Amino acid sequence: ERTYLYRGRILNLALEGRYEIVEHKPAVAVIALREGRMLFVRQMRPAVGLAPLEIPAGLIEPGEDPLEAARRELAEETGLSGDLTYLFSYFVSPGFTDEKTHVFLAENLKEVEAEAIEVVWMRPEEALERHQRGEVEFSATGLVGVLYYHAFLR
Amino acid sequence: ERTYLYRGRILNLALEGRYEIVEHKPAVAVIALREGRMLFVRQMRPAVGLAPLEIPAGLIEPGEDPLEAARRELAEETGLSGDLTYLFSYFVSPGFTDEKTHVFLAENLKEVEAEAIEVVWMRPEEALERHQRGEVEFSATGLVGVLYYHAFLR
Ligand SMILES: Nc1ncnc2c1ncn2[C@@H]1O[C@H](COP(=O)(O)OP(=O)(O)OC[C@H]2O[C@H](O)[C@H](O)[C@@H]2O)[C@@H](O)[C@H]1O
Ligand SMILES: Nc1ncnc2c1ncn2[C@@H]1O[C@H](COP(=O)(O)OP(=O)(O)OC[C@H]2O[C@H](O)[C@H](O)[C@@H]2O)[C@@H](O)[C@H]1O
Ligand SMILES: [Mn+2]
Ligand SMILES: [Mn+2]
Ligand SMILES: [Mn+2]
Ligand SMILES: [Mn+2]
Ligand SMILES: [Mn+2]
Ligand SMILES: [Mn+2]
Repeated sequence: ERTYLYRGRILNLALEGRYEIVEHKPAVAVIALREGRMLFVRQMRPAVGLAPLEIPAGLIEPGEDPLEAARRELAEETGLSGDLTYLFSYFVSPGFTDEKTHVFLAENLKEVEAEAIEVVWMRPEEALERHQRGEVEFSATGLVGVLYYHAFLR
Repeated sequence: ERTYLYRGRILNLALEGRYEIVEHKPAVAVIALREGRMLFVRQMRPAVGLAPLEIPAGLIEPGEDPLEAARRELAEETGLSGDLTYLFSYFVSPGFTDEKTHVFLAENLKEVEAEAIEVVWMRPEEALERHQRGEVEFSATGLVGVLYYHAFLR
């Protein structure tokens, strides 16, 4: 039995006994490689006061399934379309939120269109090095993309 | 300028203009391999209504730095100590929360002590297969541990 303290736009805050719980829409993220570069994005994120290295990601909207949301986000954030394959999912922080992320691979990317989101094509090796030297922060989606590449796409 | 709607035990809920922001303590997570098995844990997580596959993880407490928190969580959750090396960090979901996770590798594990947390030693290959067949869910920390192993520890 949850008690609702706040019903919002992209989250609700509930109490369930002693537990503080944030309900949040599910998300998608897209891993894409082209000529050895991974498709990252950056945007100011007010929650953290900086722009971490992410991969294209967004919330699933009403009526959409994860594959469709992934296609949409890739197009809206980067202007690209590709052949998408479902990889895996994860709960971002299941000690307090139900947000679940569905991760896809995109291949055979094509431009389907030519601004608050910066497109950052970068070799994953370089993303990991910049992070190890303190020069960029990762989101979970950016780190998952870099680790997935090193595991399976070299 | 944040406006606070809720100040809690492990989170605060704020508004910053149009943005809904969850402040949350930073976390640590520990990747550990022994005889080809990774050290996972599972526990009921009320936010998601199930027990996802995680790696040992916890919140940093007052006075602690990430390395110390990692040592503590490994001992409290699994009874083990090891030689810990910092790997990388990530923001769990920077579109709404500032929660940051610092991830460590543990080697040369030793038992330093002999219950709501289940210790699940499992080959990472098997964790990934069970997930692909729908049999277990991942937290971000569990997925990061599996991908890191496949990238760097085989
Ligand atoms: N939602 C909650 N609200 C209230 N208190 C809680 C909650 N969850 C647990 N506690 C209490 O707080 C203590 C927290 O136990 P520790 O081991 O340091 O942290 P962790 O494993 O939960 O979280 C580690 C990360 O893993 C996951 O991704 C999380 O989302 C974090 O990102 C518990 O013993 C409870 O008393
Ligand atoms: N904190 C917020 N509160 C209010 N509205 C917001 C917030 N953040 C953005 N919006 C609005 O909501 C729209 C969201 O844009 P989309 O691309 O679908 O999602 P994403 O990229 O933000 O989140 C995707 C994941 O990546 C990160 O890990 C996140 O935490 C998620 O887990 C924005 O255009 C804003 O209008
Ligand atoms: Mn987005
Ligand atoms: Mn978007
Ligand atoms: Mn742009
Ligand atoms: Mn824990
Ligand atoms: Mn603990
Ligand atoms: Mn136990």
